[PDB]
Order: sequence, then structure tokens, then C-alpha cells
Amino acid sequence: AVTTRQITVPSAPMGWASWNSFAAKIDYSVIKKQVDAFVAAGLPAAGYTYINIDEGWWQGTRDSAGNITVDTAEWPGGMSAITAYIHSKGLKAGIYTDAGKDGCGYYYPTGRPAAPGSGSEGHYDQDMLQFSTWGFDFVKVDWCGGDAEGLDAATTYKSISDAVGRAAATTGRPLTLSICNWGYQNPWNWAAGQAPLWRTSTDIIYYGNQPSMTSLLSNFDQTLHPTAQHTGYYNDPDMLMVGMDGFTAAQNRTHMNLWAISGAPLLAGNDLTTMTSETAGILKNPEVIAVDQDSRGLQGVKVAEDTTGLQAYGKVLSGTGNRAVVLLNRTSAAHDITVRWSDLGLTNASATVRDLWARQNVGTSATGYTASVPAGGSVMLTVTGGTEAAGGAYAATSTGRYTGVTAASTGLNVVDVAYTNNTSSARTATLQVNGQTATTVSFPPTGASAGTVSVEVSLSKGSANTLALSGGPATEGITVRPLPGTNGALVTGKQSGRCADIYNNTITNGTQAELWDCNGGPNQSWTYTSRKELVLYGNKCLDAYNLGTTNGTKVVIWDCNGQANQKWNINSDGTITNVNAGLCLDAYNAATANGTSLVLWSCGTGDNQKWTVT
Ligand SMILES: O[C@@H]1[C@@H](O)[C@@H](O)CO[C@H]1O
Ligand SMILES: O[C@@H]1[C@@H](O)[C@@H](O)CO[C@H]1O
Ligand SMILES: O[C@@H]1[C@@H](O)[C@@H](O)CO[C@H]1O
Ligand SMILES: O[C@@H]1[C@@H](O)[C@@H](O)CO[C@H]1O
Ligand SMILES: O[C@@H]1[C@@H](O)[C@@H](O)CO[C@H]1O
Repeated sequence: AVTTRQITVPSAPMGWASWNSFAAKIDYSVIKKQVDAFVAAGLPAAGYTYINIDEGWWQGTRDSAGNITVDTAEWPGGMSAITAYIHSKGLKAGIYTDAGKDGCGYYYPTGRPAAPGSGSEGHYDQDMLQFSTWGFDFVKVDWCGGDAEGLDAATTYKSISDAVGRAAATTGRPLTLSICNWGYQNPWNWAAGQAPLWRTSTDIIYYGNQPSMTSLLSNFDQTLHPTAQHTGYYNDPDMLMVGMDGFTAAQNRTHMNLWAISGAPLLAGNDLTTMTSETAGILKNPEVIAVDQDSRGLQGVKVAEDTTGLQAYGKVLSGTGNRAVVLLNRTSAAHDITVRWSDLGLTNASATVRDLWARQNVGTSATGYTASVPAGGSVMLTVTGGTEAAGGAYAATSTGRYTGVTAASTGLNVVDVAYTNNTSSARTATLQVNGQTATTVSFPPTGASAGTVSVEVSLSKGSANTLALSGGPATEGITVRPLPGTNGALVTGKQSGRCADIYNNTITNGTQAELWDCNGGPNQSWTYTSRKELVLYGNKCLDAYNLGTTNGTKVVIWDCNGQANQKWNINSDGTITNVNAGLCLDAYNAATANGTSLVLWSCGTGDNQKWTVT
């Protein structure tokens, strides 16, 4: 049964932000009208809380003591006047700056002349204290000066995070940090613990363009980093285009569904003053919001794609035997899409299916569910009352170290970590799985009795997995359950004993595969499909670069495109051959060390061309 309670973790921010509809064309009156429409539409009761003032409020001016100064013709009463107005509505207020010396209003002016000086570098503590003193509850910290100056994102945002924490401690007003560095330098590796949210890609929409489902989907794909998100820390696929001109009701729901399955922030970006009744209702759907804001804090993942473009996404919800599912159709025709219990990490026992847009139960099954999905459309379900797959349970074999952890397959697993935190404040620890990049986990107050928080981790097939915690509360056991829909395999070189690896969890098209010490991370877990693809992160295909057909052709990751250069034969002699070329996956020069490049080469008997893929 349920025997140790699950501790609720903080949800992603919900609210509205000024960028998508106004660009830098903002002032007090713009924000006030949006606040009034937000309130009139009943957004606050649905959970929407933040009113975020984005680029355009500050032209880069400072007084002689280095204090940020604003133009009171645009901001009468100064910035504490607009925070007071927002607060008078029971809402929270957000502000915006840059990590560097000059901001995006300087580097990429959009609706205003360039604003030199519009960044916080050299003033992190001063500016963070200022924002907090003015009354801001949220700050979005952009990267235009960081990118321009050559700054290191990880160390820079750490310094910024420290200043955010000091500012909030001084004023007594909590300050929510949004890291906005567009997925540059792989923020999923380092942002959890520094901030509750971090941008995973470039902008969902550029001022002057129409909302695009293509852009939406690219942002969604780029946000999927399930080991990086947990315990109040979220991947951020960007501000919503819900309700913007050109998006249909169906596209608006699909936007909500995909953000909800990720557990993404819901920061509306439409013009609230002309918002339709239908759009308001789509933003406010409480069942969809409840999935987005799930107490367990986990990120949804792809669990099936039996036919290209016909996809099932699953999310592990709070409690036991509960799942949310999105069925998504990226093809040009309506098709049936099925989700199987086995893929969701449930046993073949009865569960109840509910449609979150119909707001009605639509069937039971002990095996799965199929719905017709329109071209470009999606269906949003929960599957509840199911039976969880059998877990492993483990006790620490040394201080903060769990060893001998078992996975039937390489792939993603849900770990519930038991602990007691009988104090009034959350504590953090560093978690490292095998030799993977470490992550930070937060442990909220439990009272006197133990509770669990959950994390998603990627493990290697077998019983040699380790989970090691440093710092934070003593833990009292872990539970481990697989998500079979995420199953993959290490591709291990016979000669080297090393694994096909994409450096440091990079997702960029054209990154070349290399040998690396096997660690079972997402950047090493390859799913071989019925279409002979070798798929990484659920959405990148092992690819012979530019359909190269000769010795030395680079083997890279690339968006899956159905071509022959992304198809691979796993041969009985241990070779892996590219279909287009007939050449063998090859560890270059028969080197065996970390960083050895993988290429295509004419097949022979050599062991740098031999692999295991189980
Ligand atoms: O990514 C941000 C966008 O969200 C808005 O803040 C304008 O500046 C860009 O750099
Ligand atoms: O964990 C990864 C490892 O697999 C390799 O890609 C080098 O970078 C580390 O972050
Ligand atoms: O179509 C190929 C693609 O598969 C990748 O190899 C990049 O180059 C393109 O020409
Ligand atoms: O034999 C290896 C071959 O497999 C390829 O890696 C190129 O270098 C050669 O020395
Ligand atoms: O980017 C490279 C990566 O490909 C790996 O080989 C280690 O060195 C880094 O500089």
C-alpha cells in the first residue's frame, strides 16, 4: 500500500508576462490594464499569481550611487507604485534585468531605441536588494550581456542566485528567480538548486511574427530533460502563446496540454483586455492546471511513438497508480493513437481513463487506451486507479549512498526518497547517479513523521547503479520504479568498454557521438525503433552527417527525419551498419579513451567496430 506519505513540492509559476504581446512597449498604464483584465477574467482563482514586467521598463540609467533610476513619465510613483497596485489585487509582481552590463533592450532593441547600461553586472546585490525593496516577488534574469561578453553561464547565475537569496533574506520578501539564457551552455545540467525555473531554448515567438505550432513544438521538445526537473525546479519552454491572434481553440488547448505534461510554468502572454471567453476558459481548465501543478513535481516524458508523428506522453502524478497522458498527432492526417499501461510503468490491471477537456470519464482498461486524434491535434487524459509496476526498495549501504540498484532495462526510473525534516525550512542535498552530472534535490518540511520526495533518474541495465547524496537530511530508504516507455540501451564498444555518448547532455543538431565512460545518463540511452532509428532524449536520431558515404563520415545526433542515413542495422556479428551507406559505426583510429569520435568506416573484423546494444 501507500505507507510513507508523499511530500508536496513547489509548483511552477503561474501568471502573466508582458513580452509576447507588447515587446518593450510597456509602461505603468499597460501593466495596470492587464492586471484589471487578469482579475476580471477570474485568473487569480484558477491559480494565476504573477504579473511579470519584462524588457522595456528600464533604459539603463543609474544615479551616482549606482541605483537603478526609471523614467517616472512612464512609471509614475516609481516602480514601487506598480508593485503596490499588483499587490492590492492579492497578486505577485515580477521584474526583469540582464546578467551582463547591458541588456536585451540594448543588444536587440524591439519597440524602443537601444538602452545601454540595462544589465545588473557589477550590481547583483545592489539591484536584487532594490527589486526586493520595491516589492517584486519575481525576477527574470536574461543573458544578452552574458552572451555578448563571453560569460560562463553556470558560475554567473550562481553568483546571481546568491544575490537573490541575500536580497530576499534582508527584506523578508521571497524572490523567485527565472533564469533566462535560452538553453545556452545546457542549463539543465546546473540550474536546479540555483533557481526554480530556467529557459531551455530560444524564444517561442519573435515580435512581428504570427504564433507558430512549429515553434511551439520545437520549444516543447527542447524542454524535455526529466533528470533536471524535480522538487520545485522546472525546465521552462517559455511564455504561453495561448490566446494570441492566429491560434485556434484547438491549438490553444494543445499548447496547454503540452505545457501541463511537462509541468511547465504557465505564464500567459496574450493581451488580456481582448481575450475571448473561450480562451479564458482554456487558461482556467482546473483539471489541466492540476496536472501542470502536480504535487509530485515530476516532468512528463515520451512513452511511445509506434508510428512516426503519433506520440504518447506520460506523466507520473502524485499518489500511486496515477498518470496524465497527452496523445499528440504531428502528422497531416487524423489517426488513432494508443497508450499502453506497460509503457506508463503500470501493470496490466484495471484503470480509469478520463478526458480533461470533455471533463468526463471515458472508459476503463486493464491494458491501454486508444483515441482518434486530429492532424496537428492532441488529447489530454488521466489514467488513475492503476497498479504500479513492482518497485525495488533499498537501504543505504553507507552514509547517503545506495548501491546495487537494479534496472531491467537502461532508461528512466522514478525514485522516491524517504526522509524526515522536522523543521520550518526546506533543506537541499546534491544527488549523483553513477558517474552522471550531479543535481540538487530539495526536501520540504515533513513534520515529525517521514515523507518522500520523488526524482526521475536514468539508470543502466543491471544491478551496478549507485545513488549518492551529499548534504541535507539523513534519508531513510529509497524506492525505485521503471518507466518502460522510456527504455533504451547503452551502445557499448567491444574494444573500449565505453559507451556511445553525446557530450554533457547537449541536444544541438550536429553534435558528434563519442566514446565515454558508461554512466547510464540520458545522453547514453539509445532507443532502437521499428524504423531502425537509434533515438536519444526521445527526439534526436543517430545520423550519418549529410548522408556521407565514405570513410570518416561523422556520426552525429540530428532531428529525426525518416531518411536512410538515420537507419541502422544491428548485425549478428556485433557490427552496427548505416543503411544509406553500408558502412560500420566505428570508434575512430581504434582509440578507446573518453572523447574518441564515432564515424562511419568500411566494415571489417576489428573490435572498434563491434558493439552491444541490449
Ligand atoms: O528571451 C527573452 C524574451 O523572453 C524576452 O524577455 C526578451 O528578451 C529575450 O532575450
Ligand atoms: O555525464 C556526462 C558524460 O556522459 C559525458 O558526456 C561528459 O559530460 C558529462 O556531463
Ligand atoms: O539530411 C541531412 C541530415 O540527416 C543531417 O545529416 C544533416 O545534414 C542533412 O543534409
Ligand atoms: O582501423 C581503423 C578504422 O577502423 C577506422 O577507425 C580508421 O582508423 C583505422 O586505423
Ligand atoms: O567538446 C569536447 C567534447 O567533444 C569532448 O570530447 C571533451 O572535450 C570537449 O572539449
